[PDB]
Amino acid sequence: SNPPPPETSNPNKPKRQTNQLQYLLRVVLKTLWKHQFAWPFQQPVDAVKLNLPDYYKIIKTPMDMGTIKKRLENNYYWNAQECIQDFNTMFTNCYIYNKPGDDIVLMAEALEKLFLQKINELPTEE
Ligand SMILES: CN1C[C@@H](c2ccc(S(=O)(=O)N3CCCCC3)cc2)CC1=O
Repeated sequence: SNPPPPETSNPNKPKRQTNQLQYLLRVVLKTLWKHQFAWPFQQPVDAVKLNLPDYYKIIKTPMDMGTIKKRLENNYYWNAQECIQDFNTMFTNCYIYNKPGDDIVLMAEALEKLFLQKINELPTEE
């Protein structure tokens, strides 16, 4: 079976609004979400529907952009680095589970190159 998705809200986790987190939602996530390669990454890997029975035997820290989007919308993150770490987990999982040269890996690599450009332009904390 699929595991439960990663937590996207938590009543005990403190909250704040920052210009860097707003940039991650309004610029970084927005750009990646609408990219033509985004769709396999817009929700948790459904190993049942995709017929990937070993996926969660190999990947123990799943992550996807649907989860990241909810975390940003729900004010789950305290700082930008927590969000950046989640994007990197998503990319790394893809590179670990799949083989170099697979189309899904090429898609992830393209999304990551775009992501790193946008993070290079992260605004300073106000
Ligand atoms: C992040 N993920 C998602 C999982 C997934 C696998 C295959 C398909 S696919 O067969 O639809 N297709 C493959 C070729 C490139 C476009 C998508 C979708 C999702 C695997 C993975 O590491």
